[PDB]
Parts: sequence; structure tokens; C-alpha cells
Amino acid sequence: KVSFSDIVGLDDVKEALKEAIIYPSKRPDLFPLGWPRGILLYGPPGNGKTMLAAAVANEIDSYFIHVDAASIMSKGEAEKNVAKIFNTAREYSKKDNKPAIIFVDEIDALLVRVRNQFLKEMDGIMMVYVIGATNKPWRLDEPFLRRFQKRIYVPLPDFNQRLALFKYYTSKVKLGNVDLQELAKMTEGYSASDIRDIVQSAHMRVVKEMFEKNLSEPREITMDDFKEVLKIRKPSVNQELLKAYEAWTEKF
Ligand SMILES: [Cl-]
Repeated sequence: KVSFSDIVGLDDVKEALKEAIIYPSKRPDLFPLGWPRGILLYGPPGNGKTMLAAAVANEIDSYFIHVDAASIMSKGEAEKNVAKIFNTAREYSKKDNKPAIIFVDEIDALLVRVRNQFLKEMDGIMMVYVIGATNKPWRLDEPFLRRFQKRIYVPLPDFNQRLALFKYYTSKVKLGNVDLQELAKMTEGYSASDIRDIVQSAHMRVVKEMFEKNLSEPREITMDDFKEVLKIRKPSVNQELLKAYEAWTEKF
């Protein structure tokens, strides 16, 4: 569904995806020195890596093949599955004159037989892209990383993104006099998925009250409800984990 224009902020992430995938897919003649087919999206979990990847496929009218690495690693059947993913990508790309994107969620789960088969297919496509997503980029060894020449940090949401997230999630519920700009100010450090969880939990407070009081509709959610949720629900990404991303980035 999603396109770049549905996505608030992330201007640097968008630019880096345009440079790596959208521009060369639209104008391959403008990249005579070549371009990477392996894009690594990395950073804290619950920040829209999957949605960014889907949005890229929409921008370039690509086929999108969504792969979860943990499901491949629990199949033998696994090498066959890796081969079949890349060959489906190739055959559909050529047959329809259209790029194909293989999105591999939790790519670090591949970590050696599957790892080796995977890298051989990467070398082989080098119009198919592989976007790998990880929140543990330190788990990838340097040889593995050499097939991913574009590495993009996807950050925690900033003020404008948090505000758009609250607007989106709360449009589904009944709010009282709740200033969404102040909820966004108070949530510096929380991830996109923490924000969804905050709204769900604030709604759960009023629903639970409605049942306990035997009423038929919940009351409006108030600022008091959100603050009570934020006392218990802390950012799921702490300072330690964030400095690990900075250290990995400067190193790589
Ligand atoms: Cl994510």
C-alpha cells in the first residue's frame, strides 16, 4: 500500500533509498559505474523497517517478496527455499520487465549452509534487490556485510513522526481534550511500536473501566490516562542499545 508520501520525516533515510534503489531502478543508464543490490536497513526494533521496504517497492513498481529469516532457519528444505526465493525474483523480474525486491526480515537469523547458499545468490544477482532488516547488525560478519554495500540506519521517531503516529493511532479511538503535540513531546525516545502500544494501553484503561462499571461505551481517553500509561511503560530501546548502533555505524 504505502508510498514515501505517506511517510512522515525520515528524509535522510528516503534520500539514501532513492540513491540506492529508486533512482537506479528508474534510470539505470545514469549509473554506468554500477550500484549496490544489497541494502541493509538497521536500527532499533519497531521503527518501520518493513514499511520502508514496502514503500520502496511501490515507488519503483516492483514485485515485493517478503521473507522472514527465522522461518527459513527452522526448515534441507532451507537451501531449496533460499534458491526458490531468488529464482522466483529473477524469473518474475525478467518475465514482466519490472524490478523485484526480496525483503528479508531479521536477516541476522541466517547467521552455515543457509548463510553460504544465501551469499552465493547475492553474488549472482550482482534487476533484483535484497533489502535485509536487522536490529542486531553486529551479528553480521564482515564477509556477509560485503554483499550489502548500502547500510542505512533507521532511527527512533523524532517529534514530527511521533506526532503523526499519535494522530494515526488515536484517530481510531475517542479522545477527550488531549493535546497530541504534548503527547509527542513526552515520548522522546519511544519507538513507533511503543507508541502504538501506549495508545492501545490508554484505550484499554477506559474499556476496562467501562466493563467494571457495566456501562455500554467507554469514556473519552484523557491526558491523565496517557500519563498513567507512561509511568508504567518505558521506552523499549534504552541508551545502551542506541550507543551500540552508533559504535557499529562509525565502525562500519
Ligand atoms: Cl523495524
